Amino acid sequence: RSALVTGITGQDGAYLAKLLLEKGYRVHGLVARRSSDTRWRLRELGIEGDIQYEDGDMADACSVQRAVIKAQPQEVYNLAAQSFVGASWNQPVTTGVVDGLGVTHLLEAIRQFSPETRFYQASTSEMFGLIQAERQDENTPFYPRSPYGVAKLYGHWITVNYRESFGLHASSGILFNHESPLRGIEFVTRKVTDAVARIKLGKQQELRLGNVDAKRDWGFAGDYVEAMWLMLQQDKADDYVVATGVTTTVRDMCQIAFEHVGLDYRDFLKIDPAFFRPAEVDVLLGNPAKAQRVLGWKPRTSLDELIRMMVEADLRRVSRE
Ligand SMILES: NC(=O)C1=CN([C@@H]2O[C@H](COP(=O)(O)OP(=O)(O)OC[C@@H]3O[C@@H](n4cnc5c(N)ncnc54)[C@H](OP(=O)(O)O)[C@@H]3O)[C@@H](O)[C@H]2O)C=CC1
Ligand SMILES: Nc1nc2c(ncn2[C@@H]2O[C@H](COP(=O)(O)OP(=O)(O)O)[C@@H](O)[C@H]2O)c(=O)[nH]1
Repeated sequence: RSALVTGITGQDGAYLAKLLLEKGYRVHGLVARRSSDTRWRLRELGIEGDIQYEDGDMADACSVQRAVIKAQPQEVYNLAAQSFVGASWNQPVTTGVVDGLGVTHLLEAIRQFSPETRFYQASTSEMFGLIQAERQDENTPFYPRSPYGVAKLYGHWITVNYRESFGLHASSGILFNHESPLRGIEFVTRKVTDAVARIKLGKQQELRLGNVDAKRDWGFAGDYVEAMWLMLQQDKADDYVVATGVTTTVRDMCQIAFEHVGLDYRDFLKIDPAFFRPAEVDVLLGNPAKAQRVLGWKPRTSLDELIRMMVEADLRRVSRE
């Protein structure tokens, strides 16, 4: 029972790897070459030594092919990506190559070497961007609002196309924002909790955010990776929206974070235009009805609980510096 997880050093890769290991999977994690060790998330989950690392890059089709061949995975989870919207306008090509073509690279590796391996594409609610429905489900028309959303949209559709064109068991998980103590510092939730922690510990004096009016459906990565796995356990591949069904403004989330340490965010929050987006996704609100009905998946961790554990995690990290 082998699984190839790209983006294994990322937030989801860590939680998914952990989940896969508990299920007896030999977990192969595709790791891009970095100048320094980037496996802290895997160590945080205590599974860094339980993964068979595959040296490769999503932009290098050959290395992706090689990793698939070496892993002989029954399941492939494509979590590798330039996953930050905030960087997609600066590097729209790498975003498209990695998040879009990278999917094709994996699908091709699968199609040409082991068409039976099940594939999971890490699609995103960002694809709904300018939401065409108050609550977005699998049938809500997509409307990407960033090179990231567009690249992912490509990733989503190419996955669907390979499923439909070759009968590949390829599924696109349209996951809405999910955070955790492993959430990248680039994302608003981790940025906030990290700031709250440093502010609380007197190592920081302010928190600079952009659009605090943006509404996000935030879930726990730990819960979401379960949906990914469940998706690949289905006999027939399909796409599913995975979300909490609850959307919150960055402001309130920010308030939740500071309040958790007895602070008033208003005392440190500073709106900085440098963090505004060229084309904003004002609100995301997912409808995971299909996932609950078919996968039996449902979110367990609420935003409050999520922010709490993140703040706690960052308080521990900051206090250890
Ligand atoms: N988290 C969310 O809220 C949402 C995320 N997603 C998507 O699901 C996936 C997992 O998200 P999450 O864990 O937060 O993402 P992260 O950004 O935390 O981690 C995934 C990344 O993939 C690796 N990666 C990036 N570029 C390449 C490359 N060219 N070749 C190989 N590996 C690469 C990164 O390594 P390195 O760090 O060294 O670059 C890192 O592991 C991503 O595809 C993301 O876009 C979908 C919906 C929502
Ligand atoms: N990353 C980030 N987002 C911010 C910031 N200030 C406000 N936001 C907004 O909060 C939302 C969530 O951003 P992010 O966590 O990056 O996830 P996204 O949903 O993938 O864009 C968006 O609408 C951002 O524009 C900030 O400093 N950083």
